[PDB]
Amino acid sequence: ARILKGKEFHPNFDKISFGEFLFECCEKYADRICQIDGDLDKSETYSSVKTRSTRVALNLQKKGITSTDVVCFCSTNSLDNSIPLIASSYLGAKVVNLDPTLSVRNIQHLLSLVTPRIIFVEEESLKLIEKSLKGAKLSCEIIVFGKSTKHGTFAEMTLPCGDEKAFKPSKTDIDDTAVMFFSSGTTGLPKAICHSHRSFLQIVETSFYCGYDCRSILHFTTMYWITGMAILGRTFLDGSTRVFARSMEGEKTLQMIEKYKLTSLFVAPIYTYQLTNVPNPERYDLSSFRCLLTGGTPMSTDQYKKLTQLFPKAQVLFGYGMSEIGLLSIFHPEDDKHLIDTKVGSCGKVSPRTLLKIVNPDNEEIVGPNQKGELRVKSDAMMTGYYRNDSAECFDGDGFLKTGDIGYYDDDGCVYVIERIKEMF
Ligand SMILES: [Cl-]
Repeated sequence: ARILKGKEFHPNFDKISFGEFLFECCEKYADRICQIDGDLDKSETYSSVKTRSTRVALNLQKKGITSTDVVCFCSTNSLDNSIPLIASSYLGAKVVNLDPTLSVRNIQHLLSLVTPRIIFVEEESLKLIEKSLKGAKLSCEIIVFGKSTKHGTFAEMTLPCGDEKAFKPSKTDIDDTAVMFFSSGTTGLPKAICHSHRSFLQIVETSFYCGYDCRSILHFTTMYWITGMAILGRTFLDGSTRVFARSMEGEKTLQMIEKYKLTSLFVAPIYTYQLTNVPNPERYDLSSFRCLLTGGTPMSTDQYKKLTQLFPKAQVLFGYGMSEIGLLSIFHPEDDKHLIDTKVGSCGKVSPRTLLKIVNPDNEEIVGPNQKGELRVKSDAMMTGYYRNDSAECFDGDGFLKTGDIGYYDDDGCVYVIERIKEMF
């Protein structure tokens, strides 16, 4: 019986705000490509992103936004959707994303949790947001990504004014909340998961030391999901390029890998079947591709194998994580290269600077390998708590996060998740 412990690293982003992080990354990697819209074939540099976000921030400041405010976003991925998020982060404000595919009743509840001062919304989700605010009986400024007479527009927020040259992100308390997500326990309604500047930056930094290639990474998930936000943070960290597309299609994804020379892609297992059913894949030059990132539901060994055949120069990395703490287990590309072709279907090994234990609930004691129990985890990437609710029971007597998952580990420390505990809040 032991506690699995990931490899050490020296944190470099543990003394600053998330806004200062993003700002510094922009300066460092100014001439590199920050983001590419795979659908429209448009791109933008870190330099340009810095300019537009600085202008949005200065305007947000004039509207009275400070670090205590929550700024909300409801939009699919575009070249604009992250700009006001970055801008809001410069001011130390709390940022949170809503899923445009959620019902009015679900959005209403989410808004009631975080009661935002401003919400940026895509044109397609404007009625949804208007209806939800009306239902929740909440007042909130709406700013549209597009045209509006009734509400303000994103284009207005990018209007240059003020001392752009002198602007610096606000000094703030790095243990204050920087980013929020929403819980999904097996019972009870969602709650607002709070990450501090420190905790979120450790989600990002821990993912970097997992060692996987992100130089040019494609994804489809919106910023509602931890993966969306974590990928953005991770690409900023070393001046890599984030690529997005609205919908996953097999053919178009292979075309994008060829067209942009992608090194990586994140997507849930079930969509990978669209890749493996593309006929005559050899007609695409996929030689740039190094890493298919996946997880969240189980992947069959045959599909796993088919994927390695489709991408012969790549590794397939199936990981495990959650909104409350980021990435928890995954195989290191080089250090675990041998096991990546052997030990399917595990979730990999524990991530750097992370502790993972399996606990027998009755008796409440940690167990050895090949003994199933409740997965519990602990690291500096852990959420600080809920925004207005009580996360006390999410953590055990030793301060470990209860994942709500049942699993076990190997003699070689490979992790296996098998099921969720029923009716856990
Ligand atoms: Cl809450």
